Amino acid sequence: SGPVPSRARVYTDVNTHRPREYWDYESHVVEWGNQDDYQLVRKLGRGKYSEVFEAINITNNEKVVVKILKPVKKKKIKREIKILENLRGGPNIITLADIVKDPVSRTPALVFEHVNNTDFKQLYQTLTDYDIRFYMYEILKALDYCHSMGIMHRDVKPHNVMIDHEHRKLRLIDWGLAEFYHPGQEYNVRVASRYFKGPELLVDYQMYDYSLDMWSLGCMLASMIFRKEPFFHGHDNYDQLVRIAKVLGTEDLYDYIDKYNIELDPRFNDILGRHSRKRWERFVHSENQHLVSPEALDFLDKLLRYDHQSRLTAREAMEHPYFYTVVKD
Ligand SMILES: COc1ccc(/N=C/c2c(O)ccc3c2oc2cc(Cl)c(O)c(Cl)c23)cc1
Repeated sequence: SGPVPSRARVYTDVNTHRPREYWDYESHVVEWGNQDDYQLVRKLGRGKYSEVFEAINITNNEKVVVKILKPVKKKKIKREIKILENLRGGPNIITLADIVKDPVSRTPALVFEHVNNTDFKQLYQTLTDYDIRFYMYEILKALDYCHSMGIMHRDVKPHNVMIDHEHRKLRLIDWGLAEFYHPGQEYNVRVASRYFKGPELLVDYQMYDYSLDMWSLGCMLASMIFRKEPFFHGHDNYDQLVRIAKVLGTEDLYDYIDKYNIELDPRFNDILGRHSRKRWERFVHSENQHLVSPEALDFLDKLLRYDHQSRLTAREAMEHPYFYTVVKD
């Protein structure tokens, strides 16, 4: 009775071999800077958990980004800080430069390196086939790094990938939903943005792992090579799974939930239907064919699999022939 357990197939026990303080973020003691070192310039955005500003370090005229955390969840605050410090210096991980106490909100304000980002809505319309492969490889470097450090991002999406296209620089940002992977642990399924939620989240399977990020990455790849953003455009979390099933088919979906002894929410009875798997060539047309190759479709197919245990890992993905044409380092 109940779901079948699952474990990551890589980096499974990295945290249990760590000192407790590495992953015990509740015990972390924050070292504070001087908030008056930074002057806010303009607000860049606001979400449920933070407000983000362009700012200047007034001690050396340096551009920085300041993320003022909202006082909603406090252990979520220590979690993000500890993860950012643990991952600092890793390939294409945003660098946390300082932590100050904002005088107005009385909450932590995170100071990050600045990236000359262009909005993905404008940038993805300009990317060549080579650019897509290049930036995909850069994202994979960041994902393999954090996974190898025992951390899943859980909010991979174009909005959380800052790209300075003039300088071909990429940073993975917003670690507010990131979590330490502990084998056998049941996690909250209310993570990631709707269009990038893995099937495991949508069927309410809690014992997921780093492979969630690889589904989200596959969703990004599909939107880039097919020029369709987002690729799976659900109107809610239930319709999101139906949209996936209209592409991947319902037979493999039922095989997936049967393998883990998962029972679908009965509200899917009236909306899921019966769908064959579609060949990826259905989504190729004159406006995206220059972005599609046999290698791209083979890669995408190995990311967008219902069974989280069957997806390519970040390291395996970097070995894929899709990246043979990319000059590295
Ligand atoms: C011209 O319009 C723009 C130019 C740059 C621009 N840069 C945002 C930016 C950054 O350069 C580094 C880190 C973050 C940024 O936004 C974030 C949000 C969250 Cl939530 C977060 O955790 C992090 Cl680390 C960052 C945003 C708009």
